[PDB]
Amino acid sequence: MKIGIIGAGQLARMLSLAGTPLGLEFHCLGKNGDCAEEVVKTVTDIELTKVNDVVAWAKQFDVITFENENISHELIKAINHEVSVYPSAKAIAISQDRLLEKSFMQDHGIATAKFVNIDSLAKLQSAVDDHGLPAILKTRRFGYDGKGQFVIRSQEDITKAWDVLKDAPDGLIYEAFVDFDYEVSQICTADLKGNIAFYPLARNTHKQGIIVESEAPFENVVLAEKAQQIAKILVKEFAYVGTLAIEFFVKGDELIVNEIAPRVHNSGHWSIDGAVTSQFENHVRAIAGLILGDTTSRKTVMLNCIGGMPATKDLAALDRVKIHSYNKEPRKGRKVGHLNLNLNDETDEYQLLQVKKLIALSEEI
Amino acid sequence: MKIGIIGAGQLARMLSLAGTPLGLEFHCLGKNGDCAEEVVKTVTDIELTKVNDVVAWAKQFDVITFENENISHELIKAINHEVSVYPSAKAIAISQDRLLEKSFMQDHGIATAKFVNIDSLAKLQSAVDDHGLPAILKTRRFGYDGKGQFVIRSQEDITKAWDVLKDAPDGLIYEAFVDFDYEVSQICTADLKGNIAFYPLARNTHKQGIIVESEAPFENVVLAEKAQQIAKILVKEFAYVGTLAIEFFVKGDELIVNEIAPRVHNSGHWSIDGAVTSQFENHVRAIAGLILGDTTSRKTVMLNCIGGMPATKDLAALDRVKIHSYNKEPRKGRKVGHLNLNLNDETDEYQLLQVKKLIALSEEI
Ligand SMILES: Nc1ncnc2c1ncn2[C@@H]1O[C@H](COP(=O)(O)OP(=O)(O)O)[C@@H](O)[C@H]1O
Ligand SMILES: Nc1ncnc2c1ncn2[C@@H]1O[C@H](COP(=O)(O)OP(=O)(O)O)[C@@H](O)[C@H]1O
Repeated sequence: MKIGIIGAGQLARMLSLAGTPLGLEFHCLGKNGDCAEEVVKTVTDIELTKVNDVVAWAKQFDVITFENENISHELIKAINHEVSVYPSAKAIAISQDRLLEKSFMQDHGIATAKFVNIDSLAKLQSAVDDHGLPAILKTRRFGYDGKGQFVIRSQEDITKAWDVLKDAPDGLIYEAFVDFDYEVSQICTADLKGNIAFYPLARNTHKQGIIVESEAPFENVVLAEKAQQIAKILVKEFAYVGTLAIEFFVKGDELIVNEIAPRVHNSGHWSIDGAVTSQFENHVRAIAGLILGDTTSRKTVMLNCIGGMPATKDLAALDRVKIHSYNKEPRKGRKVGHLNLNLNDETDEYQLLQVKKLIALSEEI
Repeated sequence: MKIGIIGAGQLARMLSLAGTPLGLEFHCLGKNGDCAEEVVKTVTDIELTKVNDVVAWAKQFDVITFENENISHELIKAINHEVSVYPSAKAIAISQDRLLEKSFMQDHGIATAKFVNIDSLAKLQSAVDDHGLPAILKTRRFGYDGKGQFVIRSQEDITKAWDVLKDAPDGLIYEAFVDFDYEVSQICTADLKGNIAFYPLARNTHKQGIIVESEAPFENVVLAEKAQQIAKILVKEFAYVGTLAIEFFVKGDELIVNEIAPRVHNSGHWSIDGAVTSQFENHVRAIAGLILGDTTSRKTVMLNCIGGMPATKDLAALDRVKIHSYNKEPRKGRKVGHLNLNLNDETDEYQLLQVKKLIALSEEI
């Protein structure tokens, strides 16, 4: 069976690394030199605006998936008409737009931050009057790792935020600042029949809008049950197939949905070395019509390499650390790799302190 | 760093799968369509007899290794003159010839089967007179999985074995039949400085000359210490760098060396899902000048897929089995994949019985 992936980034790279031992053949749509090229059969550079050429490319394979949900859902709708695409176009359209995303949660009694669609300066002032400060003005589409946003701390920032983002295509959205204690994420995989394989919750640490550390399992039976019930709602309403990610705010014993990602997620990279079946192999198993793998997990921490990465010779000296270099070009703010480590004894805690000092010397956010 | 591998088979395929997350770039010498092609950067088809063209190919990369020890050690000697090759040419020359292999063991007080070089029919009769029957006449070079041999059960088989193999290039060798209870293998990795990372012993099961099942760890402190001391001798005498494999016969509490393989070995495929660092990643770490990874292991069984492989849909139903299809063309006697499974509880034993019944329906030896 041949699997086509829209995008040739690190997520497609690790999808192929996990799925290739299953006997599957992988092909990517992307530019030559992208980090997935050396682990996939072919890479084809086609502008996504040429819908007919993308469909003709997709029809060479048995199933299509994607690594970036910001692509046109009409393109996915056109591809899915002739070759199956997972997950669905409905999951893309709702996930790629913050307004539609939070409107969906509200329509299903799922708690999120207070949000208002922003289409004028007066609409922004009314949202600040109703739901207070601090707050954040975000673009509805595109923008990642905090880019394309303006935090409103005072009344003077209202007109400044509007001036920057007023002409952003596809609109803006107001978000009230959430009083939360910490952040967790729920990652799961749904097969063709709707069966869901759940991973334990992962507590995630952000640094300037980017995720830098993820630790699993996060033990909380109350929060885990509510997160799974939220995931079951999304899987059913989306007719979802593949790996799904939901990021939460935690305030007390109550969960607040931040955003969802209809794909394998950064907060699940721990599962490569922490679970019997990683989020990547199970996403591959899901879209290929296979039964999902067992997801029994052990305590492990993931550390992101942003901007730069410690020397492989320095990382290899900590012989328990599992190295996952993406072979990407180093650039400030860019995710170039991550590091996993099972935490069992004090030797694990010792190597964990040394690898964090290495990251601090190479990290550029 | 760029790593060149002579050969593009399943061993090179899994070397690249294990080393690519380390940030390393892999290139193979082999035919297009070999199963390592889709996971390596490039594959180049060069006849190994064209020594100058192979050296020019190898000089594009930072270090060279190989997956088949039956290649010319003079070729490796020529390549190593201009770009480092691991393991050494001395390890190749001794391992690739059964006579030189057993003569080496005898020169270091290492027990093997009784062996005599065979260069005439009278020499074979004298070996049978001295060391009895049953016995096996083998080619010194080439021939694998039992091919190119003739078992001598009676006096009538002496002239029959000689007639078949007399004109075999590079000679023949007599071997006395070993009275052994079972078979184990010792796999280890030596870095550039001579440090050895040891894996636990693996008990291996053969079926008609081919290995079909490997289980680790095999608990025997007495046999394990002797196997490690034998490995240390080979690593030092060979100036060895990389993963090394030694297969033993076991009769009581004493080890009898069967053969050695200067490479990653079939009896170590369990380490992909059983060890913190598999034999493949550690072979890559060794030749790349990196510090080896921790080799803490858990109980796991490997089952070989020979001739055919069970349907991926059938294998995926046993969600704890780790699937390793080589994406090779099915043919009687050919290794097309293997399956690993951690053994912890009775659910593991249950899925183990079901996967063995699947293999019996697809296996063709
Ligand atoms: N409404 C909010 N209230 C408080 N913090 C927020 C809010 N929205 C985002 N954040 C912060 O930003 C991080 C996530 O950024 P996000 O909005 O997901 O960026 P993007 O969606 O562009 O990837 C979170 O870890 C959180 O700390
Ligand atoms: N001298 C011997 N005595 C008993 N059994 C042997 C002997 N040599 C090989 N065998 C059998 O053959 C198997 C290994 O085959 P081998 O000789 O290694 O083939 P090749 O070297 O061509 O791969 C072993 O599992 C063992 O059962």
